[PDB]
Amino acid sequence: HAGRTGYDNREIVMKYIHYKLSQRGYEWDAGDDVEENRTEAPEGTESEVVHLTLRQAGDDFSRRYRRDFAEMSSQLHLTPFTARGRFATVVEELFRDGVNWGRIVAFFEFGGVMCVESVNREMSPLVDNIALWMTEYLNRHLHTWIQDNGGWDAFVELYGPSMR
Repeated sequence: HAGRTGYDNREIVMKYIHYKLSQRGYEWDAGDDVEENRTEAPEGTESEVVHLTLRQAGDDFSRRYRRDFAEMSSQLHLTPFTARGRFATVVEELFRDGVNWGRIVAFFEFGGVMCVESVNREMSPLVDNIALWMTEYLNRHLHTWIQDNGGWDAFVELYGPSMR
């Protein structure tokens, strides 16, 4: 088996990054398929409790670090090339030895920082290619550390907001 929520690294990053964009107002065209897709309804209280945690928590961490993820961003040339090659190097350093919630929450915040970077000059759509890779690595290295050790709820239980 495998729970009954339907967690998806792709959806997780999509929602996270989204808010990161909505903050400014740039209508990110993530769901290009705007053909009203109400398969099993949007209602998903299950994986919702987790979202509010990841999204909120993640932004909370970065907030505590003024110089660490941003100051480093300076070393990220903005051009239509070697975009993913530089991203992998960043996340790779994040989880050099082992993975952990704190770390996961870090890379998550990083991906967004870069996703928005493209929007700085003129590469808004890039956010799509970013969330994509973020999903590849996250699942290719964290999904194992997360699932094998509980799952997405495993974190929500450890960081359960002040009584619900």
